[PDB]
Amino acid sequence: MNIKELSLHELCEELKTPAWNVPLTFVGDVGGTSARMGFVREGKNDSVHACVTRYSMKRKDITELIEFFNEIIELMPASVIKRVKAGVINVPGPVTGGAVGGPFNNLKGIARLSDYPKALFPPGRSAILNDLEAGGFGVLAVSDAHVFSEYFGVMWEGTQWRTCEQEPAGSVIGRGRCLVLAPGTGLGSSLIYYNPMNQQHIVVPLELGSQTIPMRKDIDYIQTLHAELKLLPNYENMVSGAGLEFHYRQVVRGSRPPCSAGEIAKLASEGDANACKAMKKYHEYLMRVGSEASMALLPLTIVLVGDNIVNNAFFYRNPQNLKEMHREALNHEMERFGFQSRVTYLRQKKLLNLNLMGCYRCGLDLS
Amino acid sequence: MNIKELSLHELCEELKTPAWNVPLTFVGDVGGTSARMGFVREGKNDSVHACVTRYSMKRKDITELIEFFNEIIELMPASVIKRVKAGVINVPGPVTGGAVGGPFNNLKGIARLSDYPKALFPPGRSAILNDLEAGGFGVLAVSDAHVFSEYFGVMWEGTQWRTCEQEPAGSVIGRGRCLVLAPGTGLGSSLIYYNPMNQQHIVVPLELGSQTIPMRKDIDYIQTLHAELKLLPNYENMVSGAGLEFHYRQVVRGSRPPCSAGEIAKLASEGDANACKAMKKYHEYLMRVGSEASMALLPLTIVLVGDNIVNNAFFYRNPQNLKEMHREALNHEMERFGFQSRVTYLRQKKLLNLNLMGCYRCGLDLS
Ligand SMILES: O=C(N[C@@H]1[C@@H](O)[C@H](O)[C@@H](CO)O[C@H]1O)c1ccccc1
Ligand SMILES: O=C(N[C@@H]1[C@@H](O)[C@H](O)[C@@H](CO)O[C@H]1O)c1ccccc1
Repeated sequence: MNIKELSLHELCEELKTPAWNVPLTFVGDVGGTSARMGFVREGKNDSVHACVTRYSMKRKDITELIEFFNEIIELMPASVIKRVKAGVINVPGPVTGGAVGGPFNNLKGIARLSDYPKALFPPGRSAILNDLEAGGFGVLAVSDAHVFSEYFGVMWEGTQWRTCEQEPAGSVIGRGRCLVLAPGTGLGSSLIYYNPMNQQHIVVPLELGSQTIPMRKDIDYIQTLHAELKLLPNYENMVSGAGLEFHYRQVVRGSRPPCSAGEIAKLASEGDANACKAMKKYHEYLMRVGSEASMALLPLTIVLVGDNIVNNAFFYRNPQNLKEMHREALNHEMERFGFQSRVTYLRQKKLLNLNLMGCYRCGLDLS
Repeated sequence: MNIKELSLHELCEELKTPAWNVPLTFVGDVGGTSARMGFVREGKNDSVHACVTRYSMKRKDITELIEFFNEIIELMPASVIKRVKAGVINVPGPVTGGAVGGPFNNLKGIARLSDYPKALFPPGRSAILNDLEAGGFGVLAVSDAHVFSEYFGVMWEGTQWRTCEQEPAGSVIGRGRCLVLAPGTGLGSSLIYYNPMNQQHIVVPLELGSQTIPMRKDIDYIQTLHAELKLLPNYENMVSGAGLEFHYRQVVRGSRPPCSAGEIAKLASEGDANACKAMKKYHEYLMRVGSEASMALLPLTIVLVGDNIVNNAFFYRNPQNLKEMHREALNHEMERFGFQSRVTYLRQKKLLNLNLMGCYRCGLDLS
C-alpha cells in the first residue's frame, strides 16, 4: 500500500529499474486543480506499488489530459509502455458508460476514452471513472489489503454493525452497503453496494450533492442562500468550499470581511469561534445528506473520505463536535424506528489517495 | 412467462403430471392482503410455467407464512418436494442480508429465512427479497424474454436513450440504470444498476419513499400535511393511497364527502373534476421523486409498475396529463444541464406478476 510522487523525469528514471520489469497499469487521479498520473504494479506479499507525477490543470480543461498522455508515451521507453496491462483514470464529474465524462463543475470540456492514446489505454481494459467511483474502489482495495483500521476511524458505531459483524467496527468494510461521502471542494458520493446473494461489493456512483435540500427547522437559512444563488439550494451548496464560505458570512454578519474556505479551516484550527461555528454549520448539512441517504440507500456504514477529512482531524477528535454531528445524523422522522441509529459512521484518519488505488483496483477487474 | 392460480388441492394434483418432473423453484409473493405461493418449472422452447395458490394474511402477521409453508409440504407428495432446487419469496418491507425482512407498515412481525422449512427453502439456494427487489428482477426477465414492448409503453423518451442504445425506447430495458417505482398503497422503489464494464444488471433495493420531501413552491401545501401528520412529510405521505385521499380533501375543502383512493381513482376515470385534480397533485409529487432520484441515481430509465398503473392507464394516455407530468419531471435546478431530460419514462401497460417472475429469476442466479 504505497505511492511515490515524482517529477516527470525521475518518474521515467524509476520505471526502468528491476522491480518495474513487471506488468503495469496506467492510472490518473484527475481533479479540478491538478492531475496525478503514473503506473502501478505488485511485488510479493500483497504489495501495492505506485509512482506517479503531478500536473496542473492549466487550461481548466479536461481535454488537456490528451496532451499529457502523448507527452508520456514518447518521452518513455516502449519497453515499459508495452508492459501496460490496463488504463484507468478518474475525473470529477458524471461519467456515462465508463467512456464519457462531463459536464464538469470545475473544468470545461468532455472526457472521452475514444480520444485516448491506446498505448496508455488498451481497448477492453480501459475505463474512465467518476472520482468517487474510483475512491469507492479504493475503499475496497484498502479493505482487501486488511489495512482498514490503519486508514479509517470509527466516529460512532451503529446498531446494526454487531448484527452483521463480530470483528470490531472499523476493522473491515463489513458485509453490508457502504456509503462513501467526500466533502471537499465539491461534495462527492458513492454507494458500495453489497450483494447478499454472492457476498460481493459493487461500486455505484451517485450524485447526492445535487439533490435539493429538504428542510428541518431551517427554512429561513435555506431561503437566505436561495436568494444569493437564485437557485433552490442543493446539498453541495451547503457542503462545499463555497458553502463553508457562506456559513462564515452568515456567522460574522459583516463584522469581519469574507475569507476563503481554506482560510476558514485554518482559523478554526486555531480556535477561532466564528470559523468553528461555520465548520459546525457545514457539518450539520453533511449530516443531513447522511440521514436522508441512510433511509433511501440503507447503508451499514457511512465513511467520510479525502485529505480534507484527514487534515481537519482537530474538528473530529473533539467530542462536543462529534456529539452534535451525531445529533444531526439522527435528525430524521424515521429515527423513531431506529434507521439512522443502525448506521456506523467512519472517517479517513490517515492520508491516502483512494482514487489511484481505485483506478488500479478497477484495472484488475477489467483484466 | 405464464402462470395459473389453482386451489391448494389441485396444485398438488398438477405437480404429479409428468411434465412437472422437472427441477422446481419454490416462489412466493407476499403482500399485506394476501400471499401467492407455488412452484416454477421450465419447459419447451425456453418456456416458463408457474402455478401457485392463494392465502389470506388474516392475522396481518408475516410469521403466519410459516404455517402455509408447512401446510404446503404436508399436504404435498414428498416425491415432488424433492424437486425443489431453489426457494425465493418477496415481502412488502425492507430486507437485510436476503434473510431478515421488517418490520412492515402493512403487517406485524419479522420475516426470517432461518425459520423456514428447508424443503422449500434449501440453504445456499434461497432468499427473501423486498417486493420491489423482486419487481426489479421481474423487469429484467421481461426484457430477456424479448417481450418488453408488450408490457411497457414509452411515456416520453429521454435524451440519453439513442446515445446508449440502438434499439427503440420501450423495446428493451437498455444498458443503463433503470429506476423502478411502484406507486401503489406504498411507494416502492428499486434501482436496476448497470455495471458498464461487465455489461451486467444488478438489482439494488431502495427506500426512496421515506426521504423527506424537498420543497418547490409548495411550502404551504407541505406545512398543511405536516400539521395533519405531526411528521415532516416524506414522498410516500404525498404519493400513496393516504396521500391521494389527502389531495382530494384539499381539493373539496368539505364540499363533498371523503372517500378511499380506490374510489377517487374510479371517480377520475369517469371524469370528476375534483378526482382528476387530486390525481394530478399526487402525480406532481411522484414526478418529484423522479426528478430528485434522476439526479441522485443517474438512471437511463424510470419505469412505473403495478396493477395500479395498468388500471389507471386512462390518466397516462391523456396527452395533457402527460405534458404536465413531463413538466414536473423536469422541474429541477439541475435541468439547466439537461439531467432530468436525459431520462426515459415508461409505464406498465399490461397486467403481469413482476414479483413472482422476479422470485424465479433470482432463484436462477442462486443455482
Ligand atoms: O460535477 C458534478 N458533480 C461532482 C461529482 O461528480 C464529484 O463526485 C464531486 C467531488 O469531486 O464534485 C461534484 O461537484 C456534477 C456535474 C453535473 C451535474 C451534477 C453534478
Ligand atoms: O414498509 C416500508 N417500505 C415499503 C417498501 O419496502 C415497499 O417496497 C413499498 C411497496 O410495497 O411500500 C413501502 O411502504 C418501510 C418500513 C420501514 C422503514 C422504511 C420503509
